[PDB]
Amino acid sequence: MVNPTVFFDIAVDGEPLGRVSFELFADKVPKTAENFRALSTGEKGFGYKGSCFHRIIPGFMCQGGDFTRHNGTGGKSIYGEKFEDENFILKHTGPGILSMANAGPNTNGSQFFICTAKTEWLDGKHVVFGKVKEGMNIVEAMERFGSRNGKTSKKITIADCGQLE
Ligand SMILES: Nc1cccnc1N
Repeated sequence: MVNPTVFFDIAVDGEPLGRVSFELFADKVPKTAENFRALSTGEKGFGYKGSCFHRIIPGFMCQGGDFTRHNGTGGKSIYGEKFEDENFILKHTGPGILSMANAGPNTNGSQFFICTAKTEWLDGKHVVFGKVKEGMNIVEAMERFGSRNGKTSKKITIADCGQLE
């Protein structure tokens, strides 16, 4: 098995910005990796394409994936509304880490976050499942549209997404 690679093509108020790719750690967290992959291709009939990064805190993280309520209160996984914390093997070691957002134990859906700082206090409570492969520069440019309270000054969208070879 080769870990899958996913891409997001990011736009800022509709204007193309660049591409972020991610390695997904299917070898360590296959069930969590597979949910992100499938949401990124849209093969179940729903997913991330056209969704927004609704909360961006510079020096912390970029959060996205709420395609049902567009604001951090929604989303769903490919396995149902919620699924369990698969494992906490991987840690939040620094910028570029891809990890699941949640609302308590065993409440993973579709929302995720990209770290822009080390976030060690999240270790053992959010499932880490991937990392930025290319385009950390693009993540840094997104990040400049965020604010201390998370609200973005321009709309940051996933204009397109899918799986790379
Ligand atoms: N439903 C939900 C809400 C907040 C964060 N993650 C989630 N999956």
